[PDB]
Amino acid sequence: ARFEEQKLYIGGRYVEASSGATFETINPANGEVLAKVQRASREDVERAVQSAVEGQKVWAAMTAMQRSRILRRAVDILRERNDELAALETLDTGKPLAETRSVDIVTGADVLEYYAGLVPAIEGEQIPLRETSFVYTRREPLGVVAGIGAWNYPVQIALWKSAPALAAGNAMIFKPSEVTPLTALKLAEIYTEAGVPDGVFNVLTGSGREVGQWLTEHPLIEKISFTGGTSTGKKVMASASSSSLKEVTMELGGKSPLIIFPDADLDRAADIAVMANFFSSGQVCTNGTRVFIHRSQQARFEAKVLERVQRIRLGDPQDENTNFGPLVSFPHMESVLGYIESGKAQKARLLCGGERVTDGAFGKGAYVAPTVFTDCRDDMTIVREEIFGPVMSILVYDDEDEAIRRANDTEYGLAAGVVTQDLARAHRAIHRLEAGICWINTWGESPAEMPVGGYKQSGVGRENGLTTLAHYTRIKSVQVELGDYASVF
Amino acid sequence: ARFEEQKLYIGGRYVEASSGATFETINPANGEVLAKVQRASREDVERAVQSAVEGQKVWAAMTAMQRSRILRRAVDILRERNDELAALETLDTGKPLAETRSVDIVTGADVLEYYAGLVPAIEGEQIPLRETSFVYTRREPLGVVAGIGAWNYPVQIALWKSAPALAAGNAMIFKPSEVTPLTALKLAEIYTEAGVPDGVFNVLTGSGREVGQWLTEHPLIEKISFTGGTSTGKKVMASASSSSLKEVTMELGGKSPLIIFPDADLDRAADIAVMANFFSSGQVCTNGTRVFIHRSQQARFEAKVLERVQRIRLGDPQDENTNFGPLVSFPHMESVLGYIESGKAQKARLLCGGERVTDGAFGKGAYVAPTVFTDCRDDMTIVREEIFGPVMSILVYDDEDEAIRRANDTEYGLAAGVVTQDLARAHRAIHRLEAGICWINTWGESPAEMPVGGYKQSGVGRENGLTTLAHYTRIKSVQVELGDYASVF
Amino acid sequence: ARFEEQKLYIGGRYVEASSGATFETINPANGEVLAKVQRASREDVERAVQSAVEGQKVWAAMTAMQRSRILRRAVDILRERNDELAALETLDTGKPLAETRSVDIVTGADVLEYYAGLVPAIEGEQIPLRETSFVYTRREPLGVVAGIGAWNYPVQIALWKSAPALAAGNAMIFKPSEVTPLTALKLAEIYTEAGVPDGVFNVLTGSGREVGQWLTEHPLIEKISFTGGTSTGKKVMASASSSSLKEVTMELGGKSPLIIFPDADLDRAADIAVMANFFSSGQVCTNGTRVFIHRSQQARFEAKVLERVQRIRLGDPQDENTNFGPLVSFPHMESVLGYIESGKAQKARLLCGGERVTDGAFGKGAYVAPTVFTDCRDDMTIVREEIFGPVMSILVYDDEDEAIRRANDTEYGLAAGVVTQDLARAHRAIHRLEAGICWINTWGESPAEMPVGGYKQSGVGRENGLTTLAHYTRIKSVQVELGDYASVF
Amino acid sequence: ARFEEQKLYIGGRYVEASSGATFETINPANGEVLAKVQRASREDVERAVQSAVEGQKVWAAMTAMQRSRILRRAVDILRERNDELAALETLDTGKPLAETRSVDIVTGADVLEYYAGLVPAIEGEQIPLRETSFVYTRREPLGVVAGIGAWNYPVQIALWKSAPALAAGNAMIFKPSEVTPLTALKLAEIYTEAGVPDGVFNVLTGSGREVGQWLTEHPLIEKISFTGGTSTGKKVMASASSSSLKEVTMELGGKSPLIIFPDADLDRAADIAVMANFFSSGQVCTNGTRVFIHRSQQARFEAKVLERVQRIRLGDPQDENTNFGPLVSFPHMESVLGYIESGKAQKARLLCGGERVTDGAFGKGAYVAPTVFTDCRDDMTIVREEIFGPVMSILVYDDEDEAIRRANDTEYGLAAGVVTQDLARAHRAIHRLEAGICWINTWGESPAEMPVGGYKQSGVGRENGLTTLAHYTRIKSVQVELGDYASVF
Ligand SMILES: NC(=O)C1=CN([C@@H]2O[C@H](COP(=O)(O)OP(=O)(O)OC[C@H]3O[C@@H](n4cnc5c(N)ncnc54)[C@H](OP(=O)(O)O)[C@@H]3O)[C@@H](O)[C@H]2O)C=CC1
Ligand SMILES: [K+]
Ligand SMILES: [K+]
Ligand SMILES: [K+]
Ligand SMILES: [K+]
Ligand SMILES: [K+]
Ligand SMILES: [K+]
Ligand SMILES: [K+]
Ligand SMILES: [K+]
Repeated sequence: ARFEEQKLYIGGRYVEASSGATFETINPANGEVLAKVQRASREDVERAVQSAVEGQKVWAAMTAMQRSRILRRAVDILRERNDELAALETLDTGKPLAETRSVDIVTGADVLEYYAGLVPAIEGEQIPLRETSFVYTRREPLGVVAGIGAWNYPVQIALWKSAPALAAGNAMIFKPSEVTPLTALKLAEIYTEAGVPDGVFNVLTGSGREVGQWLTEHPLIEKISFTGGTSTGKKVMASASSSSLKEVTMELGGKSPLIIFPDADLDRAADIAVMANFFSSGQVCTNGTRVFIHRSQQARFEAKVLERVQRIRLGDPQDENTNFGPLVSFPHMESVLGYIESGKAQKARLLCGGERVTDGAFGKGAYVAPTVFTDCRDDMTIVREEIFGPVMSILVYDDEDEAIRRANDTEYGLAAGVVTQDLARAHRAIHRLEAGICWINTWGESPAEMPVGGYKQSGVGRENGLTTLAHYTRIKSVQVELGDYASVF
Repeated sequence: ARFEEQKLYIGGRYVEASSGATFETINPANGEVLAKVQRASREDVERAVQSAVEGQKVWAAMTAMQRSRILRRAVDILRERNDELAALETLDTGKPLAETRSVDIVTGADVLEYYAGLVPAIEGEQIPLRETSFVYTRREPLGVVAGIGAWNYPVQIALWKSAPALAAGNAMIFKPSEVTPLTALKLAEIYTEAGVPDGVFNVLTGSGREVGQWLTEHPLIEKISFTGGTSTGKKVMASASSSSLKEVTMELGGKSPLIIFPDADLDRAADIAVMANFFSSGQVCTNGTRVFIHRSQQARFEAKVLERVQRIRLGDPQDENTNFGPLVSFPHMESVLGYIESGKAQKARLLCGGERVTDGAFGKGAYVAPTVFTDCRDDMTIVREEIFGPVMSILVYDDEDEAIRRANDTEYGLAAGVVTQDLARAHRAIHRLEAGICWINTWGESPAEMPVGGYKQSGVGRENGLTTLAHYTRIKSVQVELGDYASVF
Repeated sequence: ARFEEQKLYIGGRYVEASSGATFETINPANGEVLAKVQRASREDVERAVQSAVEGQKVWAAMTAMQRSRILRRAVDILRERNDELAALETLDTGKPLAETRSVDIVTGADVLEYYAGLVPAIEGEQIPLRETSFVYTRREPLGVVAGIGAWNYPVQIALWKSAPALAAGNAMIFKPSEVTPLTALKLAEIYTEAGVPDGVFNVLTGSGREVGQWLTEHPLIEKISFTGGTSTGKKVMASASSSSLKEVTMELGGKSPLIIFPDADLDRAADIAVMANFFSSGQVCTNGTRVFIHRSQQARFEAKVLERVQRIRLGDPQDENTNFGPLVSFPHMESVLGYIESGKAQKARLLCGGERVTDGAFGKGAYVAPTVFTDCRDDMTIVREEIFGPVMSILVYDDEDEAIRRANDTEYGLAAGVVTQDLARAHRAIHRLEAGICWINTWGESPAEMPVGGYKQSGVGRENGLTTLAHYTRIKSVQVELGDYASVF
Repeated sequence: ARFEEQKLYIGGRYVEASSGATFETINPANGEVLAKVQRASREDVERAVQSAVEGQKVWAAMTAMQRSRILRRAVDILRERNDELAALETLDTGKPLAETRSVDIVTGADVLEYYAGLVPAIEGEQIPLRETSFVYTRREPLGVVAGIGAWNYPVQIALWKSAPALAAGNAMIFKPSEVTPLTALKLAEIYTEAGVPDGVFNVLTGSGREVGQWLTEHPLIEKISFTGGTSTGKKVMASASSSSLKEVTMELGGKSPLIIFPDADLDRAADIAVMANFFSSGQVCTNGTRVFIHRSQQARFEAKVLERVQRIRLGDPQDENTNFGPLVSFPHMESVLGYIESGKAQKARLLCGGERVTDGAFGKGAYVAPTVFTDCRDDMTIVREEIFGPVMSILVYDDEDEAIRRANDTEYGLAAGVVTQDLARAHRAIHRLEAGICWINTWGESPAEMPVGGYKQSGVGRENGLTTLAHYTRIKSVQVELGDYASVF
């Protein structure tokens, strides 16, 4: 293995698991085994929780500004170690260094930096009832919470979940994807170095079926925050609910629509469509994988998309000139190729890619070509199902209401966007689209200030923005009676 | 039966169920059959959902102030029919006329009145990102929601659930408990009379063994609001989660602690304890059923409690002088007596009552005497488990930290209260008590402005207050890009 | 006179002034004497303050929902008497019935209705400092506040000032314009009938020089809210400041820019421009009296404006078909005619109107034709100075940045608007315009939810919206120390 | 002089004034000249305003987080240089090193640190009106604002005013008291070093009569924030109003009541009373200078206060062991000595101090002994008028309501405090006290989170907290019309 065996992180330090079992993480660029990683046992989970319990007491006992200064220090360390964390993330995900150096840690730390500044602003309410009585509310920490991470943006997700949790005075136990465990451990180190009390951010590695489930079931954990497929999200939420009525946050899948209206600049529209489909090799939940184009612009639009896709620079993620890397794993590559086959079988016209890239050294990695399908139909498998790979489906429409009805016609509802120059149409259309994340004349930007999450089966709750920080506290109302008490008895 | 057969309420009128089944509702004061009530079929749930979907569109297309005025009109009618509705609730619940006339509809209407005033204040946010881009959020209705009521406060709960839901522009399908179906049907008539559009408040009758489940599982229902026992709640929330990832609010059970500190006025403390245990014959979720008294004061406090309990006026709920009625149902009485038996069996000292009242006309009702146990211990069943009847457990303690530690030692966390004249101790203690509803020197008052709900397994989410209104909307974030768009490809 | 002598309104009824003096209010349509009106003396002011102080105590002692219900009852009476009140406002202002029946009372009552609903939502904050200390804030009533009104929307202004004041638990002493005293007194009657305690809304008539100033100087009045000209506002604000440091709201004049961009529909642009100049005979503070048109569209725009202006129905305000009435007074007409003369003398090109209309019955009143000057320049008197009459100035520009720079080149800053179909231009332009009230593709609408007020010399503070309610309370911060106090001594 | 001649700070550097005039700043501990300081001319004000206009544009064009980082860096520098800055403040004010090292910069930086974290959280609102129209508000910077400082807490005031101003994206021109100009200039250096753009924080030195007034009058300055005496505040506010209608914040004087109730611990009470009267040698605006003691406790309270005052360590502010320094200036000492004479003359009983301390080296400084008057009456000059020196007035009362009535019997209303162990009394009394800053069982703590300012003639607006940040912005409302526009013409 390229690295030494990875251990659990409990109580401000690495500790041995008690499972006697490990798993491997695999560089998707070349098949290389990067490291063996220990599997948390059930008792290791018990251990993490007890550690989390005592750590949270220390963390919550500090002042708001003390917590804020510690989180800001972590932000500083993240900025310093940006390029080094990125390089690790690139080995572990296959994502191009050009992305990991500029997006993953930068935007992960952005959210942490945002919340660090907001600790002192968490406030309750005061309500006068009458001269002899009033109420005040407190926003108290939940206590111990758990985050279960996804494999497309491992460290960013760990940051987006842990930042609000810690800022609100909680301790978090985090479980990275078994697929991408490496950077989460590094984040734990950084928190500890920043001054976060032992136990406040612990990392447990292992599978979702086991340690993931052991966390969602644990009676001492107060909330679960999950990021993954909708199918898994349902199991996780039910488990969290039926075990001990935990609060939950679910960021799940989508099949998000992008509608190009007939007055759009086609150069901008194509730039948006390719970004909404091919960044991180198509492994972004909010991707605009259903692209609606008006009949009158279909030929020009396809030509413009084609031209951009052709010049995509697929290659070794270590090469700074690469802007399109392999997929995250070989099994995931197989999944994508199956969907691609589905599209061919169902008679969608293949415009670009549509197969594995095996030339030379690429055969050793999980490379799928940037693929565009056109002449698609709403009932095709590639159009209904989330592919989570580099697969664009182009759908022609004739009028606005049709485009909107079709965009909305899905059980998903994470993101949606429109391209248009007309003031009234932009707002009108976005107001009718059933998604939590809506973009006008852009795609993919997710400011720390902007609450993001899904409508329908694409999620529950939100991340980022002031509202997310509020939902990592619980409300206690205190009624103070200053006068008499009357009893009917 | 006293009344005609009760039908379903869908689309602004009564319609015939399609189940071929009915169930009875019984006056618990005398075993009289009040009415046969039709059971919704699964196809009837579907019919109520489609009706709600169409109604919600009409409702949400009105202006905020139009919705506000309509809800304000429903409040006026409720004020007019307070006594008439109270009488009907008394028949159905066995609760004394003295209670239903001054609490149930009054405080139900209080909350509707409160939310009616707030419809025009539901706002989103606007966030500048830079000169060429900003975001704004919309707080959009969820759409169709379901409420599931409990049997202790049927109409009040229907109001507490439907008011925020409708205020926020949703339609609600409501299922009263099969034990108390009558007043919810009246509420539906009233909304229609006030101008609420057809389909916006539909009522489905049945039980948790069917229609309840059909509601929590329906794919087109976006949120479940549930009030009931913790054990049922866990089931409900799991079904709500796994079926279609619904949002949920759960108001569940409690074993709420009332700590009487040594400096307390024992007359007030006694008053608070009796109110916290015997109002609505002990059928209040937030009841203070574990009463901690300091050892130095145990003798004195037990005498003051005894004196009040002795003069409780148990009797026919129809008599205005009655302030303690029978229980809601005979099966519920059996459950309660079971617990009282447990108390005796585990050697707690019976101070008061402890049996069914069967003298004269009472033998035909479900009357359980006001019961007080003392010399209790934390491992007794009557102390760990919610009884939801007239059973107070008095527990001796020695120091402040011990009382609080014990008060907190429960999976429950609905309410908690302290009685004390000391400024510091009142706040110090209340801040350390793990409950969502905290009372200082009083008990049971639940203003429309005060968010209420449980910590731990006593609930998820809140009812009443500003925050609850927000939780009947979903957030959509809109990013408007006014400048250039940059692609890496 | 048409009506009996109008007396002061103090403490829930009419009382004789103690000045020995009166003035007359005149119908501007025909010069008819509507009423003798009493002038409040200095002692009457003192009487109204003492009344207000006592009434405020009763008002604030009520609960939030009690106040809310009384204000709602006032709304109901206003809706009932809309037409009768409009008729009176038309007599007093000369504004067409078609306007007074549908705008003045409707939108005045809209704002009262909005705030009535919000009374229970006024809340302070709670902030934990450490385990042994926290703070909570109270938003307490200011106490007694004064409103000074203007003559163009007399009752609407009285409502827009008294609604938030009373909703926040204050008492208001209101001084309507000497020019238009009649409807303010009716409002005071209506408040009383709705159940507003005696003293809570008192009305003093007289001049600004005397009674207005006595109000702004009185040591027991905590806030002044004024609507009028910028020049007068400076005096009033200085006086409120130096006397006793009162809080202030100032709604003043403007010279608001309307920018029509080259991609605008010119029919919509012309509709907007005429509505923004000729409603209430040009006597609206937020009027868009500087209208910027691109050089390439000048001729077509003028033709469209001219076509609409030609069909304006100047006439007797009592006639329902009239949509353009006389000005409020003969002296105000003289002022407006002076500006019109200035425009001719400085060589602006007269497109429409530009003179008094004296034909037939119009000679009895103060009627100025709707007037349009074009080929204007920035340095012209009519372009620099608020005219407050029916005088539109059309200005030609060549580029967007030029238009915006010129629109901002003024000491005023009340309103601004753009007409454009382009998404990016609409927001970009509005964001750069230095005014508090900004309209895109519309003009003049002022929803109860929307904070309105001026930038620069056009105002201080705001009216309407959530923010305004807050500004009629004062913040008290309360720190509770629960632990030890330390002294350096 | 001890230091070189101090110049103006404009555009991120020192520049020569153009008045040709200087003034001296004097160490009050020994009468020695610390520095000659330049007087800004009228043209220097203009220069500073132009500098600020251009600076503000650079500042506002950065992103929220960029501003946040810059201010956080300033905080870091201020922490590094705490002792050095404290030493300069001690020279300039005469305040003990023990105070300045732990209070002045510490709490100045706290507030800056607080606001730096809140920059990204400044948001507007979004309000839907109907399907075809919505509004959003923007909270835009005011632009250029001016702060005018007092002499008791020079650098802390400069920080409390500049922090929210800059955090909200404004440029501030600041004018320190002529009495204490030194630390403000240092602050400007630190802001520049931290990366604040040139012009964003400019410092002009001179007299309030001249430069101060030139700032309140300048047409381009949008807001004045002032701290000082009520009498001066009125003139400043009048000038800011009549010149260009500026927005204002005024933090003025007071005669704040401290009410010791009979159940209070007299040791704590005495500790609080002395701290509320003798910290910073009595030069604290919020000082509890009227101390109310129940008659039954007068003798004992006097004893306890006497014992504490006698051990007060008056001496050289350079001595770490000194905790009571000289007054800020010789003319100020003279004023205080006058008030003390008045006290003696009006027959209040002198319990302590009551004269200048001239022993040894003290005769070269402006030392007044800690002074306690008892047997005071409400009509005594020392009880009615703010002394702003080390003079406590003890007042006896017989009942709660009398004490509260007398506490409120003043045109002032800055602070108030009660001492009591009773829950009800604590909150009940404080809710009835007419002051903006209320303390229970403590005094003097002013956390960044807590809004502080005066009722009545003690102030306008507030500083710190979340509310203050809002008030360094102006609200712009934007209505977007997406549908048709209707004209009556
Ligand atoms: N990055 C983004 O923008 C968004 C990504 N998405 C989604 O995530 C997906 C990709 O992940 P996918 O391969 O489907 O894996 P899953 O969605 O099944 O897993 C997500 C996480 O949950 C864990 N998990 C799996 N089963 C359970 C369980 N039964 N109980 C508790 N935890 C469990 C997994 O652990 P392990 O895999 O280690 O066993 C993994 O850490 C896509 O659906 C994508 O839409 C969703 C949210 C954010
Ligand atoms: K990997
Ligand atoms: K959902
Ligand atoms: K029943
Ligand atoms: K819970
Ligand atoms: K008139
Ligand atoms: K202004
Ligand atoms: K000095
Ligand atoms: K004031």
